[PDB]
Amino acid sequence: PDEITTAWPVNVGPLNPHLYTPNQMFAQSMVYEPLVKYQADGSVIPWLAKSWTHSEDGKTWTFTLRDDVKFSNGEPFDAEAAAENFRAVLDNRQRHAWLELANQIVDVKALSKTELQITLKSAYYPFLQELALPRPFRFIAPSQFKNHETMNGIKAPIGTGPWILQESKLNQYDVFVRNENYWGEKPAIKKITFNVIPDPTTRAVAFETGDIDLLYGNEGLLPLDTFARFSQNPAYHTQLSQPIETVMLALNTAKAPTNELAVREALNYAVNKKSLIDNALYGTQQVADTLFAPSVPYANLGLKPSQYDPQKAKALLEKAGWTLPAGKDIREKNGQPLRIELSFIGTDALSKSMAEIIQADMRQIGADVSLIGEEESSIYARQRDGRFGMIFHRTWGAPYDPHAFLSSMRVPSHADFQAQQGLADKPLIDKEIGEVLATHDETQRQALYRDILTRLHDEAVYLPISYISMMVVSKPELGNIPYAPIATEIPFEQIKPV
Repeated sequence: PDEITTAWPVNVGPLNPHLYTPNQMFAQSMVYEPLVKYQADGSVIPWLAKSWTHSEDGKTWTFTLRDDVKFSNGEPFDAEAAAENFRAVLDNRQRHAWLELANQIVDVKALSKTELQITLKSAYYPFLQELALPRPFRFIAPSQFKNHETMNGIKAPIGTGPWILQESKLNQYDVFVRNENYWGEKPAIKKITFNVIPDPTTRAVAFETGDIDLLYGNEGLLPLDTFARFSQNPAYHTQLSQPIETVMLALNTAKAPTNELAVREALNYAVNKKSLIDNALYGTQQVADTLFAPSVPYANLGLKPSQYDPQKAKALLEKAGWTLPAGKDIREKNGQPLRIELSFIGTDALSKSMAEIIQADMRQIGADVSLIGEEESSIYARQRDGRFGMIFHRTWGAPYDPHAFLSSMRVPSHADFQAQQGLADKPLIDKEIGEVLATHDETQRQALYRDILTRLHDEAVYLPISYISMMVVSKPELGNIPYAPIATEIPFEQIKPV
C-alpha cells in the first residue's frame, strides 16, 4: 500500500555517482543529491548548499552547506566530504569532457566544515544548473571510495538522498527502501521494487497481469497502441506529459550525398511527420519542425518550418542535378545514385517502424534509403566516428536543452560534431558555443543562441521528427503520478497515494 513494484529494462547498476553506463541516471538520482536543485522554471534552489556567494568576476563561488545532513550510513555530509567528491570526479576529468563545467572547475576546497569554495576558469553561466544534474557532481560518503577514488569503483553506494538501495539481483530486480534518516521530506512510499524487463510488450503484459503497479518512461516505455488501449480501460490509469525533448535524424554533412545542402533541404520536406506520428506513434507525440521546440529557452526564433511537400523536395533535387534515369525511380547525379544509409538500433521495433516510414517517404521523392539496423554498441560507434548518412538522435531534455546539448556539439566523439563536420561554418559555430556559455550580457547570449540555432536550421543539419513526452501507466490506487523537472529523473518521493 506504501510499497510499489515497477520495472526498468536493465538493473540500476552499481550506483557509482560519478560514472555512466551501466549506472541508470534515475537511480543515481534517487540515492545521491546535488548542492542545488533544479526547478521546472529553470532556476535552482538551495539543497545541500543553503546559500552561496560569487566573486565580482563570476569565477569564484562560495557555498554555505547545511550542517544537519548525514549520509545514509550515519557519516556526516560537510564541506570536506563534498570537496573530496569533486576531487574524485575531476581525477577522472577526461571522461566528463562532454560537460563543460568539468573543464571549467579549476579548484575546489573546503574552507571550513560548512563553507565550500569552487573556482572556475571562466564566468561559466550554466554553473549551477550543471551542479544540479543527476551526475557526476553528486555526493557519496568518502568512506566508500576505493583507495581514495571513485573512478575505479566504489564500496557501498551510500548517498544522502531519500532512497537507499536495499539489494540488487542481476537480470532480475533491484529494491530500494526509504531513507528513515533523510534530512528532508519523508517519502510516502517505503519500498520500491524494480523488475528487470527489457522488452516493451513484456512490460505491458507485466502490468496487465498485475505483476507491476507502475510504468514510467519515454515513448519506448510500452507499445503505443497498448498504451492507447490502456488509457480507455477504466481499471487502469495513464498519463502523457507535455513534451520533454526532440527526436530527430542527424544528417552527415561530411558524407555524400548528405554533404549537399540541397539534398538535406529536400529530405527536410520529404517526410510527412504528422502521418508518421499517427502511423508509428499512435498519435501520441507532437510534430517537430526545429531542433528545439519554440518553448525551449532561447529557441523561440521564428525559424521557418519545412512542411511536408514532396513536390518541393523533388524540385530542389532536380535543380541540384539529381534527376531520374529513364525507367528508374532512384535519382542519379554524376553517375552516382541518390542512396543514403539510415542507422538505428535494430532490436528496437519503434525505431525500425519509423525508419521504414522515412525510407518509404524518401523513395517517393527518388532517394534510396538503405536501413542499417545494428546492435546498440555498433550504432554508438557510428555516432562517434561519423560512419552514418542519417542516424536517429534525440536531445536531452531539461536542464540540458539547449546549453549542454549545444556545448557537446564541440566534442568530436559525439554524433552532432560528426554530423556538422562538413559545414564551412563549423569552426565559427563551435567558437560561438564556447562564447555563449560564458556570456553574462543577456543580449549577446540571445544573439549567439539565435545565430547557432539559425545556422543549424538553415544548413538543414537535422531532420526534426517529433517532440516526445513522458508517459505513465499505473494502478489507480497510486493516484496522480508527478513528473520531475529533470527529464531523466523519476520523482518517486512525490508519489502520495493517500
